[PDB]
Formats: sequence, C-alpha cells, structure tokens
Amino acid sequence: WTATSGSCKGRCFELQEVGPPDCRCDNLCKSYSSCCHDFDELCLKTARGWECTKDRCGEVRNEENACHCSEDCLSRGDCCTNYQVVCKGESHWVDDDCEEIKVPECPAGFVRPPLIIFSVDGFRASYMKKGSKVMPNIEKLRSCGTHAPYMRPVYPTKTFPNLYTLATGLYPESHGIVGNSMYDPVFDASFHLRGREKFNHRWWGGQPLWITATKQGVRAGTFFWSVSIPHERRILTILQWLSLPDNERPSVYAFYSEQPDFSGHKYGPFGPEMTNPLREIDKTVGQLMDGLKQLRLHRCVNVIFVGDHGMEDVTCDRTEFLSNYLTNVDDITLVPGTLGRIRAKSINNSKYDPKTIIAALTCKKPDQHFKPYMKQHLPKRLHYANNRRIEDIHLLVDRRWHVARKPLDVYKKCFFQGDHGFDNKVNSMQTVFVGYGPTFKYRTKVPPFENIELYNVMCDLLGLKPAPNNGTHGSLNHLLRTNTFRPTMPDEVSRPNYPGIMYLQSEFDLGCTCDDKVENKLEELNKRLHTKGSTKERHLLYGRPAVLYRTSYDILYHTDFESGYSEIFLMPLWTSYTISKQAEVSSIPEHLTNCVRPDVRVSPGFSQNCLAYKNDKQMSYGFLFPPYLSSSPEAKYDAFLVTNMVPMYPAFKRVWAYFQRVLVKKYASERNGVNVISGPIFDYNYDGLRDTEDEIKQYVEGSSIPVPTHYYSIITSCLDFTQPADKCDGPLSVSSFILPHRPDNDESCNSSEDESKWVEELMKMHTARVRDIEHLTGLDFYRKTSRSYSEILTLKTYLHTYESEI
Ligand SMILES: *[C@@H]1O[C@H](CO)[C@@H](O[C@@H]2O[C@H](CO)[C@@H](O[C@@H]3O[C@H](CO[C@H]4O[C@H](CO)[C@@H](O)[C@H](O[C@H]5O[C@H](CO)[C@@H](O)[C@H](O)[C@@H]5O[C@H]5O[C@H](CO)[C@@H](O)[C@H](O)[C@@H]5O)[C@@H]4O)[C@@H](O)[C@H](O[C@H]4O[C@H](CO)[C@@H](O)[C@H](O)[C@@H]4O[C@H]4O[C@H](CO)[C@@H](O)[C@H](O)[C@@H]4O)[C@@H]3O)[C@H](O)[C@H]2NC(C)=O)[C@H](O)[C@H]1NC(C)=O
Ligand SMILES: COCCOc1cc(C(=O)N2C[C@@H]3[C@H]4CN(C(=O)c5ccc6[nH]nnc6c5)C[C@H]4[C@@H]3C2)nc2ccccc12
Ligand SMILES: [Ca+2]
Ligand SMILES: [Cl-]
Ligand SMILES: [K+]
Ligand code: NA
Ligand SMILES: [Zn+2]
Repeated sequence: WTATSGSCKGRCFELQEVGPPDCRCDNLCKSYSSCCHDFDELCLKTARGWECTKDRCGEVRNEENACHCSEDCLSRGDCCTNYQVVCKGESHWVDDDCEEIKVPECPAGFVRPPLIIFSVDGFRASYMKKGSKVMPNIEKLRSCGTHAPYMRPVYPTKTFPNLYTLATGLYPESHGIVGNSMYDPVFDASFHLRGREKFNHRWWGGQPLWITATKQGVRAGTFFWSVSIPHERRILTILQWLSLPDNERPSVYAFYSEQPDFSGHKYGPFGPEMTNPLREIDKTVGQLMDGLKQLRLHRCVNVIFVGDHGMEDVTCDRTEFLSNYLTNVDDITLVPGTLGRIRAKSINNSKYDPKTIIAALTCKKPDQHFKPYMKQHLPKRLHYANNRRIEDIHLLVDRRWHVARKPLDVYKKCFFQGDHGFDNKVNSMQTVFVGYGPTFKYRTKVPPFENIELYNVMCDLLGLKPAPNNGTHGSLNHLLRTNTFRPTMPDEVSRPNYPGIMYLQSEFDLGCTCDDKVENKLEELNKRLHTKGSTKERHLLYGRPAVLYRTSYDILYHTDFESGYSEIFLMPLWTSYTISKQAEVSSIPEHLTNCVRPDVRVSPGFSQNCLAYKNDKQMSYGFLFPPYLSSSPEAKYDAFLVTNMVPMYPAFKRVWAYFQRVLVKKYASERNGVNVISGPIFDYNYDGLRDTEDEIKQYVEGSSIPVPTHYYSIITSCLDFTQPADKCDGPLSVSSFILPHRPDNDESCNSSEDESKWVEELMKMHTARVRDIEHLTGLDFYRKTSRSYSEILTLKTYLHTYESEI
C-alpha cells in the first residue's frame, strides 16, 4: 500500500527515499508505483522544452517551465543548459579548445572534485572511431582526457551483471548478479527483468560505490533513473543537485542511458538507424558539459564515460535448438539466448542426468554453434562458477548465435538484429572508457583494461577506502595525474629450504628405473656449480615467486631450470626456465623413454613413486621442465628427476607434449627468447582460489600424490623484441594460460586430428592473467624486476586475447 495523497511540493528528486506507505518523490518512485499524486506536474515539467531561445532571455520566471532563461536562473541552479550560450554570448563547451586541467578549479565550498559517471548501455568500443563524426562532445572528452581503445566487460556480457560489476569491482559469481535472469535454489526465488523480486536486497552482494561513499561520509546522488524520466530531466536534476548547499550536495553522481543498446537490438550494431541514437547521446553529453561550464564546474568535476558491454549481429535464424539434440527436452529448464544455463525442470525427477545431457550436446553436428561445459570446466578467466545461482551445465554460445530449447520459443514467446552476452573476450562485446578531469591525465591513451578495475579508481577519485574486491589496486595508476594508490608488495609467508645432497640412491624404493648408470674434475666441478644455483640468473629472471601462505617447500637448482618443490603436495608449485631464440629442440632418447630418477636432495618420504602410476590405470605422468629443451645430453638427466614429475592423464599429455615440444620453441623464436614458469593448480571447489590439502578430491591411486585440476604457464619476454628475454632493459610482455587437466579432450571437437590442428586453439581459449594464476596458487610473481610496482601490477592484469584488431 502507498497513500499517494501526500505531496511532492519542494521534494522533487529528494535524495533520501521515504518508506511506505508515505508517498515518494525520488527518481525511482515511478518504478515502484509509489510517487505522490502531483509528482508529474511538479517534478516532470516539460513546458517550453529544454533549450533557451533569444526571446526567452531575461524572461519573467514562470515556475511552470521545464527549465529557465530568466536572470535569477544561475543562482536558483535551474537554467536550461544552453542559457549562457544563447543569452550571455558564451561558447558551447565542445567549441572551446582543450586546455590541460593541471589542478582542480572549483567554486569555494567544494571539499573535493565531484565524480560524475556517465554510463551508456550497449556502447560498443568501435563506436568511438566509427561514430566519431556524429559525436563531437564525446570525441573531445576522449581526445583531451584519458581513454582506452576499449574496456573489457565481465561474463556474461549482459546489462545487470556488468552495471553491478562497475559499481562493486566484483566478478558476478561474487556479487551474485550472474545474469539478467536467475533462479536461486536456496531462496526458491526467481529474479526477472520485469517485476518486484529484483528489488529485494538479498540478490545484491558486495558493496556498491554509493554505499561505500555513504559509509565513509561522502554523499551520493542516486544511480537509478526510472525509464520514463527523459534524459534532459536527468541532466537537469544532476545540475540542480550540484547547486545544493555544501553540507547537502552529493560528491558522486551517475547518469544512465538505455541507448545505444535499445536501438542496437532492433537494428544491429551498425544499422543505419544507429547514427541518430549516437547523435542524441552526444547531445546529452553536450548538455551536461555546458551545464557544468555555467556552474564553473567544467575544470572541477571528474567525468567518466563508460559502457557496460558492446553489441553483435544476431538474428532469429541463427538459433540452435536443444530439441535437435536431446530426446528429453521437456525435463529441462533452459536460460536461453547468447548463453545457456540448464537445470532439471523438476527436482523430483530421478531420471534426470547431467552426464547424459552433456554427452548429447557434445560435438554432435559439424558446425555446432555452442559448446557445453560443466561450469567448473569453463575457462578460468571467465570466473563464472562459484555461485549457487549458476547452473552446473553451461552453454558457451558462438558469437552471432542464440540457443533456445524448442523452435516454438523463438516465434511464440525476425524482431531483433543485435544482441550481447557472449564470452567477454569477443571483440564485438568490448566497450568504452574515457576519464576527463583534474584527476585524470591529459591527452593520454592507456591500454585496454577490465571493468572490475574501475571501482578502486572511483574510490581513489573520491578519497574512499574500497571494500574488498577483484580489482588489483594500483594497476590503473597510470590513468591518474594524482590520487594514485601506492601499494607495497605482499610479505612472503614461507621461506624455502635449500637442500643439498642428503640421501643415497638405495634409500629410495619408488619402483622407478632409469638407464643412467653410464659414466673428471673438469665436468664434476661444473655440475656441483649448477646444483648450487650458478645458472639461476639465466632461468629465474624476475626473482623467485613468493609463497603467500604457510607451507614447507624446497628450492631445487639445475643447469636448465629452477623449481620450488612442495613437500606437502609432492611436486613443484612452480618451475622456471629460459629458452633463448637460439635454443634447439631434441627428442627423448630411446634408452630414456621411461626414465625416472630419485632426487638425492629430497627424502623418499617427500617424493612421488612410479609404482602408483603403474597401478593407476587412468593416470600417467609428465614433466614440468620439458626434457625436449635440455641444453645438453648430460643436462637432460635432470629433467627426469622424480621432483620434476607431475600427474597427467594420457589425453592431457597430448596437449602438454605439443606445448612443450613445439610451442615453447615457437614462442622463443617469435619473441626473441622466453622465460617460462609452469606449475600445477588445485581448484576442486572452483572458487578461483588455491585449495588447501583437505579440499583435494582425487589422488593418484593408492598414494598421497594429489591430482591438479589445471596446469599453468606464464611466458614472459621483452616488450622490445630487439632485446633477448634474458637481457631486457625495459618493459616486459607476457602471455599465460590455465589449461584444464581433463581425462578426455571432449572439449576439442577436432582432437582426433594431429595436435597442430587443435592444441593451440584450446590453449588460446584458456588464456589467463598472471593475477588469475596468483589467486589459484598463492604465489606472487615478478618480485625482482627493474620496473615500478604499479607497472608490474598492470602487467599482472594483462590478458592476451587472440582476437584480431578492434
Ligand atoms: C573476488 O573478491 C571477493 C571479495 O573480496 C572474494 O570473495 C570473498 O572471498 C572470501 C573467501 O571465499 C569470503 O570470506 C568468507 O566470508 C564469510 C562471511 O561472508 C559473509 O560476510 C561478508 C562480508 O560482509 C559478505 O560479503 C558475504 O557475502 C557473500 O555471501 C552472500 C550470500 O549469503 C552474498 O549475497 C554475496 O554475494 C557473497 O556471496 C559470495 O561469496 C560467498 C562466500 O562468502 C559464496 O558462497 C557465494 O557463492 C558468492 O560467491 C557473506 O554475507 C565467512 O563466514 C567465511 O569463513 C568460513 O570459511 C573459512 C575458510 O577459510 C573459515 O576460516 C571460517 O571458519 C568459516 O568456516 C565455516 O563456514 C564454512 C562454510 O559455511 C564451513 O564449511 C565450515 O565448516 C565453518 O562452519 C569466509 O571468510 C568472502 O565472503 C568473499 N566476499 C564476497 C563479496 O564474495 C573473492 O574470493 C575474489 N575472487 C577471486 C577469484 O579472487
Ligand atoms: C552505471 O552507472 C549508472 C547506472 O547504474 C545502474 C543503472 C541501472 C538501471 O537503472 N537500469 C535500467 C534497466 C534495468 C531493467 N533492464 C532492462 O529492461 C534491459 C535493458 C537492456 C537489455 N539488453 N538486453 N536485455 C536487456 C534488459 C536491465 C536494467 C537496466 C539498468 N541499474 C543498475 C543496477 C546495478 C548497478 C548500477 C545500475
Ligand atoms: Ca579452491
Ligand atoms: Cl542471463
Ligand atoms: K598409469
Ligand atoms: Na575431442
Ligand atoms: Zn541489451
């Protein structure tokens, strides 16, 4: 119940929401069917439009007008945004030359530059170039401020997940808004675009920026605008708030435009109909900037122009139907469209089986336009699994396509020509970032970055401490003139042991054999040197990784590689080696095919054993430092140490062997040497975070050897490829991956072919940031470089995407 009999008199767009059943006058009352009876008449005036004209200049104030052109309007804070232009001979902001804003130039009474977030729905990154002719205000913000060529959204690339990620710095699996539509089985409740359930606070996890500000004594304008409030009225409301007394005035504001997304769905991302929506958004930016200029705020406020996601060409005819794959299509519920999520239609149905559903959806049709996954097998870069609202079965839909349950859903639910929601690496899903103001840099281009990073920066702009989030704070310091955040490296928690030779070969009873008993102070002096770390500078280029949790581990040195060997997990946490452009690939000699050698620095009790591998009929083994890249026949023996061995399914060994034998040398040739760090990852609860030992669900049969869920590699070289990876004077370049350690290659539909036709494609799908590997391993990399820590933070957030040019 709402008693709409009260009045909005003097309350129009009031900042605090009054509670039912008293009627509301805030920018959301429409959405709740709760506004006071006179809200339209008082608060949504439209009379005479939005622009001053020559004849209105100096007019008698008529309070009925949508905005004013009378002499008192500036002090009242309610002139039309073009008042000073039409009536006082001023220029539009867009027509002014840009001039660096070295310091904030604010009216007295302002404690900090305000932040205005101007968010545009469905604004594809390429609109900045492709639409530049029709967007002069936006182009001036872009060229004069700080901009990225594009900003990467989160998955799924839908409206609510991305807006709330922008507000919180959290992945959707952590903030809880994991789609535009959701079922939460614990609540037994459904979140829908239409209706009231979505207003309930239980859906919205984390701490969005307006709450962070409010808790730290910084007032916030509301971020939500009812759809029927016109854009012009939104801008005028912001401008009026900016004229409030100091004690009442917010410091952070948001504007939201439903365009260009609205038209993009109807016309496709580059339909000729799209030019007008772009022009209209630019006019709205112009209104804001002229309004700020009138208020003497245009060299005071920081403005962020940001989108949530892009827009792809998708039509009704490009739909895959599950009814062409499944016999039992009526026993499932599908969340459909540019992603799919499947669960049982009824929890009482004991014949429902996820394994048989997945198998019926796997590589069934030659050009099939979606791929099924159990959520824990999705690429770890999507961070899309640790939430009960994410169904176990997921369909990753190819760009340009939809998935639906049955044909009748597409015609009894072509209309649309555009959509979004696909994998967040897809070029068409990228979106925009521009920052303009005293706190941002002048005429500066920054590389692409992820939208999870922005919350920390918004916090920096407002002097707020950010709530715990998934950004890496400091990685966007290069966007800022001032207010940078200068973190310190995390403290190493566990120091390594440095074991020397402590065991005789006969103490080991591992069931391992090696043909190595074939026999000089010239070469015996040299091998002692190698085991003590004499080549360590060549193979450990950025310092050893720090271990950020409590554990017991050893540093092991070798001619060709160095490792941090875990006594708890019985294998390396990391193995580091450098391969020059000149390095040669050799084979595993026939006499050495099955060779495994005890490591006389490491106790039998802290070693793997070969018998467990023999007895485990599903599990084989591989090596972290590859025997193919040994520097010499004699150095190759080091590669077969029991301490370099890790468990690997035969199907995965196909992947691993091709990476090690073919791809590493290929990267060293292309990149002028590479440094490789490889290792295992254990994430059995799919939370993106390193498992403790008691979380491990699978061991090599009969042993305490834990099976990794993933294998990673971090591949670093010099950004200036004229310098070799091991003699690099300046910035670095990195690509990394986190490969799922699976007992089949069902993910790769072409896996019956030679590895040269499918392996690198799989690896590209499982591209990762160094930071993703840090979370998964509790390791901290790049501890000793010549580089600033913020620059290293940016490097750790980099993602090599393999998409062509934007
Ligand atoms: C991205 O950044 C985020 C933010 O930093 C990272 O997420 C954090 O990770 C921490 C570890 O997983 C986690 O810390 C836990 O907090 C528990 C208390 O949590 C509540 O309070 C906080 C603070 O206000 C709040 O934010 C939480 O909000 C979550 O839950 C509600 C649902 O009720 C949601 O609305 C909200 O969206 C959010 O959900 C997300 O996180 C939860 C886990 O909290 C997931 O389950 C969801 O799927 C979703 O992803 C909560 O309201 C605290 O109780 C935990 O401590 C337990 O476990 C530890 C083990 O180390 C142990 O020491 C404790 O004793 C305790 O154990 C007991 O409980 C166990 C489980 O019930 C049980 O098994 C035991 O036997 C014991 O009884 C723990 O400290 C933190 O909550 C989240 N925060 C957020 C916002 O998600 C995230 O990791 C980053 N991602 C990456 C990849 O880096
Ligand atoms: C970002 O700065 C200001 C805007 O901030 C925010 C504004 C809004 C905010 O006010 N809205 C209005 C619209 C809601 C309903 N809706 C749709 O009808 C819709 C829109 C486009 C679609 N494309 N495909 N399907 C679609 C469905 C999605 C949400 C859009 C976001 N909500 C937010 C929720 C959380 C965090 C912030 C928010
Ligand atoms: Ca884990
Ligand atoms: Cl969704
Ligand atoms: K085996
Ligand atoms: Na296959
Ligand atoms: Zn949309």
